[PDB]
Amino acid sequence: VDWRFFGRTEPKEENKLWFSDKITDAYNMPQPTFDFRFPAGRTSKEAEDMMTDMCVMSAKIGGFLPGSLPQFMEPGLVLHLGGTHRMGFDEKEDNCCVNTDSRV
Amino acid sequence: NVIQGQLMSVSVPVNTLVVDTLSPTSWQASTFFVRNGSNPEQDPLRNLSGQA
Amino acid sequence: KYDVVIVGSGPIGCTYARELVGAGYKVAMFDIGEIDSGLKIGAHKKNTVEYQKNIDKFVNVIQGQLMSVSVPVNTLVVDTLSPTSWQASTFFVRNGSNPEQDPLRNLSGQAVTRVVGGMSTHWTCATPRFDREQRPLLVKDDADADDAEWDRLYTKAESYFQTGTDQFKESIRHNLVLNKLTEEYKGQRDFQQIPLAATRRSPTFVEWSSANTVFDLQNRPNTDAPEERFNLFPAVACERVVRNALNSEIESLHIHDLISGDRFEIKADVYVLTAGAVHNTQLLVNSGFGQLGRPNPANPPELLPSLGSYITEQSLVFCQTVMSTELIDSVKSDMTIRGTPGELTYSVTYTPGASTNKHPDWWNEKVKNHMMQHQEDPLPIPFEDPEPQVTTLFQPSHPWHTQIHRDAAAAGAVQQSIDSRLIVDWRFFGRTEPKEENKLWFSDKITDAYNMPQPTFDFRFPAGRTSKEAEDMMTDMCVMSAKIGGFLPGSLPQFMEPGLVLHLGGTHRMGFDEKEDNCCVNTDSRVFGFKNLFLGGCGNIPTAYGANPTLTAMSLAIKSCEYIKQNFTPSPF
Amino acid sequence: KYDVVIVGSGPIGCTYARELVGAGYKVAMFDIGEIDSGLKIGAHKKNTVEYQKNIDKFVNVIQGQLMSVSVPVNTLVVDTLSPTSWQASTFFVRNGSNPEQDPLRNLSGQAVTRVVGGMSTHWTCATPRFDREQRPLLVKDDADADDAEWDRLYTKAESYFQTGTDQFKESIRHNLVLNKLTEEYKGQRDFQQIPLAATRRSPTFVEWSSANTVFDLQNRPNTDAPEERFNLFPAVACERVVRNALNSEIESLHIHDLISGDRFEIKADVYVLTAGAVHNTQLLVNSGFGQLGRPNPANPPELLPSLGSYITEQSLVFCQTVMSTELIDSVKSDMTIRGTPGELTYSVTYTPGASTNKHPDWWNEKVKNHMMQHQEDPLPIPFEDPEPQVTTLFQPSHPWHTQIHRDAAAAGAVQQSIDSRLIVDWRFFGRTEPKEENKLWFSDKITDAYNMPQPTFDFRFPAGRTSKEAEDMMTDMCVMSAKIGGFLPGSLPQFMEPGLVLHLGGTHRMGFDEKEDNCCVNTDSRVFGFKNLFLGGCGNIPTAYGANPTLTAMSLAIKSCEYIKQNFTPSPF
Ligand SMILES: *Cc1cc2c(cc1C)nc1c(=O)[nH]c(=O)nc-1n2C[C@H](O)[C@H](O)[C@H](O)COP(=O)(O)OP(=O)(O)OC[C@H]1O[C@@H](n2cnc3c(N)ncnc32)[C@H](O)[C@@H]1O
Ligand SMILES: *Cc1cc2c(cc1C)nc1c(=O)[nH]c(=O)nc-1n2C[C@H](O)[C@H](O)[C@H](O)COP(=O)(O)OP(=O)(O)OC[C@H]1O[C@@H](n2cnc3c(N)ncnc32)[C@H](O)[C@@H]1O
Repeated sequence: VDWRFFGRTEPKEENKLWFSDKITDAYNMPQPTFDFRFPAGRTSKEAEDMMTDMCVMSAKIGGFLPGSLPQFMEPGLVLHLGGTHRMGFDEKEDNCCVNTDSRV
Repeated sequence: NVIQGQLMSVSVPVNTLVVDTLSPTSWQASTFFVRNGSNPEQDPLRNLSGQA
Repeated sequence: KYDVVIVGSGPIGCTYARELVGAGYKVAMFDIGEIDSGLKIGAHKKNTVEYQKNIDKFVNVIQGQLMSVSVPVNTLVVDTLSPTSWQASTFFVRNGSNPEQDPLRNLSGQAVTRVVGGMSTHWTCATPRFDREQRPLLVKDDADADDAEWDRLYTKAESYFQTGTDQFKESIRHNLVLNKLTEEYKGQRDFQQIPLAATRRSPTFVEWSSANTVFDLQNRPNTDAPEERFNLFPAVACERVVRNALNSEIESLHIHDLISGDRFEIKADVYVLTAGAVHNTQLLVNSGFGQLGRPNPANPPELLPSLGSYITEQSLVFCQTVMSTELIDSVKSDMTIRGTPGELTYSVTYTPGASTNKHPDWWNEKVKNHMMQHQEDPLPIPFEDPEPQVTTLFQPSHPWHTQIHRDAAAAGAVQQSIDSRLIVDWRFFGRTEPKEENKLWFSDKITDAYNMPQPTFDFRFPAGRTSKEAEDMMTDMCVMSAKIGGFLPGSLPQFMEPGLVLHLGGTHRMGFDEKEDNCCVNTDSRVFGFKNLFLGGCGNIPTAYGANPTLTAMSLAIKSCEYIKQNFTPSPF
Repeated sequence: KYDVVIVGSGPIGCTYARELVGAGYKVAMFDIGEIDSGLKIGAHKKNTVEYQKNIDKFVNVIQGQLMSVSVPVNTLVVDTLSPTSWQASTFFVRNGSNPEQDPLRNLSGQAVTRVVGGMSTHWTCATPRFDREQRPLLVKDDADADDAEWDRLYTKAESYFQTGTDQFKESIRHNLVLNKLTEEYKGQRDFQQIPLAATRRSPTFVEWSSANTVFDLQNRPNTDAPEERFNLFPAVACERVVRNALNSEIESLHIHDLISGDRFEIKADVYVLTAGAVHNTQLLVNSGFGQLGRPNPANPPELLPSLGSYITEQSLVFCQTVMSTELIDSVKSDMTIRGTPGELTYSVTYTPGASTNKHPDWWNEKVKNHMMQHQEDPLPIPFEDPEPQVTTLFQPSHPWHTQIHRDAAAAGAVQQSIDSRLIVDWRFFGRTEPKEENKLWFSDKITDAYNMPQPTFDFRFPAGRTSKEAEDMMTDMCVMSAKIGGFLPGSLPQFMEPGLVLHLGGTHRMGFDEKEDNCCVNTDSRVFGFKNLFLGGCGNIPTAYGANPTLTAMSLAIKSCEYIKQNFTPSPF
């Protein structure tokens, strides 16, 4: 049986997806680039709480299967990225790019 | 296998692995230059390497 | 001809050597293995200036003298040889594998060490006591008598090893982890330093204890003990003790000199086997005792039935952490920082003795200096800083032994890659119920490198409380380690190959009564029926224990030694 | 105060000791490492019954004492760490890596050994000679003269190391491989036993020679040598040779007693540095010879400019073959097999003395006995057959050394899956053009473990002849090896880490003239200008060599000793 536990991340201004003004990707568009680290504090705490939980919970069904021991996966492999064009009521006060109608 | 067939990495840092068992007749750079499409803007340590 | 002969030069054989040579006896000791630890015969091999400046590298010395006990026939399919290369059509016996061994009922990690000093020339030196729940009874119906007797043996045994609990008290890492775990378990669990057979010599040199510490193995008489009589004969494989037809006595020891090739017959008043848990059994089996061969409850043996049964070995989970960010910031929580590193104006200052400091003056002076003299270093922990040696001892609300420390590990790719100082090791040791069906037997057909019957194991972890405990233990390591840092990628929570831990017990087990406690030696460690045959080692422990056994095996050997000094007379000088 | 002091107790350290101690001198000898080998000091660690029965376990001991010379700053990305763990934002200098090191012009494999006896406590013992083309001239313009000198000096080295070529004549596998190869190369190529520094004792024990063979390292006078005077002081890091102002003489050796911690000045008449290619170079640079620091041509040193330059290390290709079916069948060609093995009708016979037999009676008697006594086993090679030690020596048309044999085997499944009798090792050793641009230098700010300037490599294999030859060498190993059998997976033809071969030379090289021959010692091994300072070891060898250097270093050492004897009186006893 597979266990996957999916933590949550505090949206933080300092974490960015930007594009290079000189580098280009395969389809000739500006190259995406990451400045991301998991926010210290609640996200970091929760994420390690999450691991210990997977170990507490999983133990009830059985022992780990070697070659698949409790681990953290590559950042981003989960493919659950969000907030890159985020939503709010007010652009300015809620720091966002679309409204709850999804309009820019 | 099919999944990995269509997960093309978003940002790959410039590789700095040391292969030093190459034959002396083979070409070797003196630098880790930008190659096989890695993104020289990428900080290998504040990446989302998995993002695809 | 001798008074006493010891087979084996481990810490335990030496325990007998020290008491008997000291008491006045004429003692011969044999070891199948040779002197190679340099001039201090049998000393701990980690006690060179090099290995203490290159700890990483010692793993290899340990790897190189762990010869596997029983290796099952390999059935890995290599289907990529060249068509011109020879290949058989069957998985036949090869490269010394053991055909008797069910690969799935094995203790594949089990290994043995044949070099003068034994395994004590490479051990981690953890020498804890067993609490009442892991201990065998030495007095019946008198738990205070039984407490006194053990407190007394263990205090004597600690002396012999130089066991101590404060050799690491000035490690910044040790205290950081020790303290954090104390805060965390706040009146639920007690933490203290691993007790350690070791004497600190300098801030950067520990002199680890060994068989050498217990007895210097130097032939006697000499200048320093000219009225003592002792001889260590290395490179001598002892093959067999010889019984009388009565089975009341041992008459002689048959040995095999591996330098000459020749065999001999040594005589002694007393015979003491300390050749190890695996090999004490072998010898005996090879000398009439117990059954030879695939065991057979149809035809059961007349001598020591229980020998090689109720064997125990510990479950071991293991994993490494990378110290948390919070914990690392805390190390330097007393410092005022101005400027930025590597500048002429960069300052790191603390105020000595300030009531609002969180660390003693000594710890801060180390931090401050290191930050000032190595401004290119992003960490507040000094370089030459000894490693943690943190334990929370087995209790029945957490029935396992724990080691939060650093021990010879072969750091791989992510592990020269993560800064040593961030790394901590976690080792939890489960206790195994002794069960009759768990066996160490010996082939009537196959044979080891020394033409002795081949060891074959028939072991599985008891279902029930040994197994429920084992997993509750893996889980506990996860819950607890999660307080110092996350897992070190490459060293994730895992069970280690069975026997790898090397704490096998009960192969020749102690008890008050032979049949009632299904055992092989009484509480003087003397074999039932025999008037002069004694046995030392972890194989004597009959109980379920998680803590490291050697101190307890010593303790029992001292007691056996008392019996010896009280029933046998030294021949005279 | 002594007549001679020796830095280093390796085999060349010990050549100098042997010669001078028995020539009446009073010799003091220091080594950084400790006595690490049992009661014969400097002895080979592989000479114990345990190892000769468990030879595979020995690879571990080697790695235990190969401490890497220069490790670049690691830049591996571990990005699966828990978010609570500490992570730097940089790849800072950590776990001792050398931030001067270019990871791409390194000798990553280069390592060193600190133990009394040096790398001779673990070495494979190949002691061949160099032909004219790998050989420095001892005499110019008289080839015959030169050959006379080298033969005389080589023969003495062979004497000291107990070199021979007979120890392996009665191995089947040896003979299988050597005969097949001779057949094939039809007089293009001589095949023979690797000359090996060792004496056999039983069919199953060899005494591998070492520093200890050359010289037994006991303090003197002793009973057997009451007239000789010699002292060995381990745990001492020699640090500095003190220069006169004239740069004509050394006035002392500054030493660091690692046990006490205290430092000392030791005075002598003759100073001999035998501390290894790397550390002979390191001590002299720490002593004001050569140039401390990143090398700087706009400021070239005036003392020993060529020191640390022209460094040669050998390219090394490796693989392992699983012997061909054809060759297993050939082993048993004289036998007349009937029945099916294991059944009662089954028989193997041979006609002894028969002139049509392909093998002798000893061979066939082993193959018969093995096959009748072990019907269960499918190969005709007996169980403890000695292993092959085949070589074809360096020649103009094939300018590399070749060893086809068995050394240090670290078993990774497909090498325990295959029966070890089938497995043969190939190692082919290329030669390198000495080139000024290839350097060993020392950092003026970084320090190593024993507090000395950090060595650093600027090495790449010269393009041109070395590069061409090195890849020719690979293809040759593939052509040659195919004749005995296909590669064994997990051991495919490869180039090894630069420097792992540990055949470094030219770091303190030899010539007739310092200037014109760009060198630091003369053919007496004396440092140019200095009256009483000699260097021993591969550092001396200036030329491009493929074969194993030790026996040539010892040759030069013996030559140097003779200068000494001709020019310095032993003090009176
Ligand atoms: C391997 C190891 C050991 C170990 C440890 C970590 C490692 C990697 N950490 C431990 C810890 O920190 N604290 C502790 O309590 N123990 C730990 N250990 C285990 C410990 O070293 C052993 O339990 C202890 O050494 C046992 O002592 P004992 O003296 O009873 O047995 P031995 O050390 O195995 O030595 C016995 C020897 O006698 C020999 N022998 C074998 N066969 C023969 C025959 N036929 N004839 C004569 N001698 C024989 C050996 O060669 C040997 O040295
Ligand atoms: C590692 C290895 C060696 C090797 C080989 C097998 C392996 C795994 N196979 C060989 C073989 O088939 N034949 C061959 O010719 N060589 C083989 N080698 C290498 C061989 O060991 C070396 O070529 C040779 O042993 C070098 O000997 P040398 O006499 O030049 O010195 P050394 O062995 O390196 O030891 C000298 C020592 O001096 C010490 N030392 C170093 N620095 C200091 C300072 N500062 N002060 C005091 N002593 C110092 C050492 O500790 C040391 O032991």
